[PDB]
Amino acid sequence: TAFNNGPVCRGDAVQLNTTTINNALYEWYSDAALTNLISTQQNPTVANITTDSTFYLVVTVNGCPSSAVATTVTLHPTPATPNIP
Amino acid sequence: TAFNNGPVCRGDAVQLNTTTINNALYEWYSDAALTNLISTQQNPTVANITTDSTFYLVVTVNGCPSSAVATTVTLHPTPATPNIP
Repeated sequence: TAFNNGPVCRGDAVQLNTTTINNALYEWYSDAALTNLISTQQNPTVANITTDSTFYLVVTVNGCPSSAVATTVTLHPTPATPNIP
Repeated sequence: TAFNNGPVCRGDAVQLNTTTINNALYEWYSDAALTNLISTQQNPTVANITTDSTFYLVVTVNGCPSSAVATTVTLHPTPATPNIP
């Protein structure tokens, strides 16, 4: 399974998280097609999330890769322009 | 078994806790039906507890899941409006 941090500010970074499995290989992808690898860390951080986006996790254990797990990173609604004289 | 932190302020977060079991899988759910998974960490933190709420823990060891354990997070009674001239 995979989890994100809560909704993120437009210029901030999101730490992605998953379950620790002994001697597992983790692969995080930027796309459903699983062609663009971002990271192999268990808990990678993805910078500059300026839009809602998804990440896909594949975990390989014993030489047997899992299906991909999608997570969605939400962006926090932009605050209103302040009131000045 | 599962434990919470003490009563929490309305906008704060609560760390939930359980017993360490070697190579156990932990699953925390937001509901009794066990359909909405929140986290797989041993000691996850749940943000924005604005109301009394419960969490359910299921632990799987040796491929054998436990029954769910409920915990209740209490919210600290809101302080009174200050006295001003």
